[PDB]
Amino acid sequence: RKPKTGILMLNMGGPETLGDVHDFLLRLFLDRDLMTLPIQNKLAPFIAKRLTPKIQEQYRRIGGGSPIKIWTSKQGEGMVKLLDELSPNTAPHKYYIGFRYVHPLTEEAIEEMERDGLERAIAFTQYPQYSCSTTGSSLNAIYRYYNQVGRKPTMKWSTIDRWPTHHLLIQCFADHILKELDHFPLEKRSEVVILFSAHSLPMSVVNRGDPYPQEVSATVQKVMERLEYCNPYRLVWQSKVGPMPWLGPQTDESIKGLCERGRKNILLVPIAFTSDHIETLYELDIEYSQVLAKECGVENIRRAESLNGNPLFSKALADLVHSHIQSNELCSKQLTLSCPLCVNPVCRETKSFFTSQQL
Amino acid sequence: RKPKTGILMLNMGGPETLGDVHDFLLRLFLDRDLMTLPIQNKLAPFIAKRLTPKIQEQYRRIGGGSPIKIWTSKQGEGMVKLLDELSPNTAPHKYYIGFRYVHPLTEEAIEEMERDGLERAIAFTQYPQYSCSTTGSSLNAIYRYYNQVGRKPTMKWSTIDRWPTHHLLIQCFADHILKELDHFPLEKRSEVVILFSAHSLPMSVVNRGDPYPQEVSATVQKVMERLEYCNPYRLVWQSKVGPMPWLGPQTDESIKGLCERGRKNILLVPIAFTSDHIETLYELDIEYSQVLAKECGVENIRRAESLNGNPLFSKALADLVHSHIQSNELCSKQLTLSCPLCVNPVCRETKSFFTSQQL
Ligand SMILES: C[C@H](CCC(=O)O)[C@H]1CC[C@H]2[C@@H]3[C@H](O)C[C@@H]4C[C@H](O)CC[C@]4(C)[C@H]3C[C@H](O)[C@]12C
Ligand SMILES: C[C@H](CCC(=O)O)[C@H]1CC[C@H]2[C@@H]3[C@H](O)C[C@@H]4C[C@H](O)CC[C@]4(C)[C@H]3C[C@H](O)[C@]12C
Ligand SMILES: C[C@H](CCC(=O)O)[C@H]1CC[C@H]2[C@@H]3[C@H](O)C[C@@H]4C[C@H](O)CC[C@]4(C)[C@H]3C[C@H](O)[C@]12C
Ligand SMILES: C[C@H](CCC(=O)O)[C@H]1CC[C@H]2[C@@H]3[C@H](O)C[C@@H]4C[C@H](O)CC[C@]4(C)[C@H]3C[C@H](O)[C@]12C
Ligand SMILES: C[C@H](CCC(=O)O)[C@H]1CC[C@H]2[C@@H]3[C@H](O)C[C@@H]4C[C@H](O)CC[C@]4(C)[C@H]3C[C@H](O)[C@]12C
Ligand SMILES: C[C@H](CCC(=O)O)[C@H]1CC[C@H]2[C@@H]3[C@H](O)C[C@@H]4C[C@H](O)CC[C@]4(C)[C@H]3C[C@H](O)[C@]12C
Ligand SMILES: C[C@H](CCC(=O)O)[C@H]1CC[C@H]2[C@@H]3[C@H](O)C[C@@H]4C[C@H](O)CC[C@]4(C)[C@H]3C[C@H](O)[C@]12C
Ligand SMILES: C[C@H](CCC(=O)O)[C@H]1CC[C@H]2[C@@H]3[C@H](O)C[C@@H]4C[C@H](O)CC[C@]4(C)[C@H]3C[C@H](O)[C@]12C
Ligand SMILES: O=C(O)c1ccccc1O
Ligand code: FES
Ligand code: FES
Repeated sequence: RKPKTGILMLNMGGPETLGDVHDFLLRLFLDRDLMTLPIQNKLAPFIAKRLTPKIQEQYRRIGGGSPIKIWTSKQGEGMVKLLDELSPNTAPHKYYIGFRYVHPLTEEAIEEMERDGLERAIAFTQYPQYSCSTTGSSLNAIYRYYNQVGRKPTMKWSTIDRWPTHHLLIQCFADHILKELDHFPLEKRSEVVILFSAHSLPMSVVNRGDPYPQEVSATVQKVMERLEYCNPYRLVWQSKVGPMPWLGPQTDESIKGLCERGRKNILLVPIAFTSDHIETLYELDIEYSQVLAKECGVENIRRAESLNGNPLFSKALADLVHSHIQSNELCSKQLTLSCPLCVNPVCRETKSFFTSQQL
Repeated sequence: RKPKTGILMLNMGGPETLGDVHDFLLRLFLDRDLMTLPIQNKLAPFIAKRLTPKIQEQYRRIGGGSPIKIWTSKQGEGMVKLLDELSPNTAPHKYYIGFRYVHPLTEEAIEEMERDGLERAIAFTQYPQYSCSTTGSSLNAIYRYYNQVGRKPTMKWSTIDRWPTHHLLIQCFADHILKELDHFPLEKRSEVVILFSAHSLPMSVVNRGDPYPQEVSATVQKVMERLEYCNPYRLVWQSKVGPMPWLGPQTDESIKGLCERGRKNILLVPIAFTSDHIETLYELDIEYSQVLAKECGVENIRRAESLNGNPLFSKALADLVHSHIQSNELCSKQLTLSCPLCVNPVCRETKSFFTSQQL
């Protein structure tokens, strides 16, 4: 049977092999939704070239590439299997991967959805908490694709643009946390401090009104409420680079600070993504857990397993799509409000692209 | 009958009259938990004298003083009336006001609780979301009182140190929001943007691990869930002073930014306060809503009424205390963890003061 409903799973992506690092960086430095640079068309290739060896080495240290596409594919397959059974009125469903900066690109996926002759298309961000830099850029890329090719869409579009507190997402995190807690020595379990760690943002982005940290905070509170506040926690922020001010405290400084203050049993939780990648496999596991924490005299540090192939997570995704379809929503109410200090004219046009869709 | 259980309601306080401004400022600038100054014992009275006229002027513009004591008293009376019926085994209950920087001072309230020969004493912060600079300083003040007086307490202490998502608090906020939405022109209701506004913090405090912004965000998400995301929103931050970096976006810049971008119907919600203060009556209502908003060409701007005398809020307070009593809790799990980058030796001692209390 011909596919009727397409689910476009949006994520930034990561280089599958060390060879893919350069083009990954190049596409990213060319993204003007993500960042504006002087003489950008010339600086982008240069910075990409400059950072490539260092970034290649990081991927080498985790096994030679990003597992994002594998996890995204498995999650997508599980989601589709479920949707075909619980939403027959919209079946057959098909998932499409649209990575922002690596193949398959958002544009390539849209091309394939069109050729497949879908009746309905759903832009399903794989970031549960909205940031204009991630989800925003991915949604902008969809509007721009149609603008650039000078044609209207042939499919009815809509977006699931955020889902920071979906009860099944919450259950998966809480589940993974309890599992990791079971892996601490029993005598230390109650003493464990939970560090929720989300990718930081530079303060220039926070200060223009980015909804990300408030939504991340909502996810954290929902998870802790489900865990009945069994352990104390803090939300901290990782991956800052460069000399500018970013939102803190930093995950690395917090780990060190905790240890210096006698809290030497720490559970790291990657609360802002749904599968592994460099930020967990290299930064958290190698840099912070193996190296930093050893230097600080930690007793036990562990990290909750990423959601990855958890079947309940596939159920979360299917439920999200199912409710979205049944409610006839075009986008969240939140998408109808741009940042109070937004300075990117495409944000408004992208917002309108979704809110104005024919039903 | 002699009071059995005392509920110490902790808040910063504000000057009751213009004459109270100087000593208010003086006590504040002397609080080393709040801030460290060079030659502090000399600079504190000077800065107090220096700011006094300007601050007096602000209070004059709202009617000549802070209403915090009036509202705290009414809330406390309502709370106690309920508590005597909810929990007769701990009755008679009595409330005490412990303001940090004005009479009646935290220390004066403790002296009175001690004289009243209470069996049970509860440090009940009136800030729903914990900040080390507010609730932290108030709890520190209690520990310091006993330490400075050289005597152990004759009462069994515990604390309700935060309550950012208490279901009745959330209902009060949602109710006041709906009531305010009803006051906009019907044709503009759906177009209204909600700006949740909380007091900002300097980034130096955020970056040391202050739990405040994450808890404020939790309160915001709970309120919006209850409202069924009826309007789009942003959490923004007010009251920054001085040249240093603070958490943004600023409420004032956000109001102007919304107006320049065509969102001219705005509902302000003071989400981190439970009664009126200079921050609502002067900063939001006069500076932003009367002056700034008119300059920006706003169509409609309103502020949700503070919780103040809502009898449902009194019910929230009673329910909190009642649940605290029933659970035999000494403090939240969160209090057992100080900031990862805390540099105040007293924080740990105060934490221990509460966690170690005889039951
Ligand atoms: C903070 C920023 C997004 C915020 C923004 O729009 O300004 C994020 C999103 C993708 C990130 C980049 C990508 O993860 C790729 C690179 C990863 C390296 O480990 C650091 C630099 C690196 C180039 C990252 C810098 C920065 O953290 C980026 C750009
Ligand atoms: C000033 C500009 C950022 C301005 C903006 O974002 O619009 C920054 C961002 C990236 C910077 C460049 C990149 O870091 C790459 C180069 C790094 C070298 O150390 C300096 C030149 C170099 C070419 C930088 C020049 C300048 O500091 C840049 C271009
Ligand atoms: C570290 C990296 C490359 C620097 C180099 O080694 O030459 C530089 C190049 C572009 C920079 C980014 C861009 O200038 C865009 C962002 C600008 C914000 O002010 C800080 C974060 C921000 C995301 C920058 C972080 C970091 O300094 C980047 C990613
Ligand atoms: C009781 C002891 C010394 C107090 C004293 O000298 O009077 C104090 C000093 C440091 C404290 C420890 C550190 O603060 C680190 C931990 C903090 C946790 O909240 C309790 C256990 C924890 C391990 C603390 C237990 C206990 O209160 C300690 C060990
Ligand atoms: C350096 C210090 C802040 C650092 C700290 O918190 O210790 C700041 C905070 C308050 C400042 C003081 C107050 O603003 C009052 C005075 C203001 C005058 O403009 C300068 C001297 C003056 C006396 C200031 C000196 C200095 O800039 C102070 C003392
Ligand atoms: C942000 C800060 C607490 C955080 C901290 O400094 O660590 C808050 C708590 C009480 C605030 C102060 C009090 O509200 C009293 C003053 C009110 C005036 O409108 C501004 C200065 C003023 C002196 C405030 C400055 C600042 O916002 C303070 C000091
Ligand atoms: C504005 C006020 C008085 C300035 C003056 O009249 O001289 C000054 C004096 C002390 C200052 C505060 C203290 O220095 C403590 C805090 C220091 C942080 O770096 C900024 C906020 C911080 C809370 C300061 C805000 C503001 O600049 C204050 C409150
Ligand atoms: C349709 C019109 C411009 C048409 C265009 O040139 O393509 C756009 C431009 C500015 C838009 C308005 C502004 O963006 C402000 C409002 C934004 C809200 O999300 C919708 C209503 C709202 C009032 C918008 C309605 C409509 O989409 C407007 C009026
Ligand atoms: O946690 C933060 O530091 C923060 C900052 C802005 C908005 C919401 C937040 O939780
Ligand atoms: S930057 Fe947030 S909507 Fe444009
Ligand atoms: S500053 Fe937060 S516990 Fe000390």
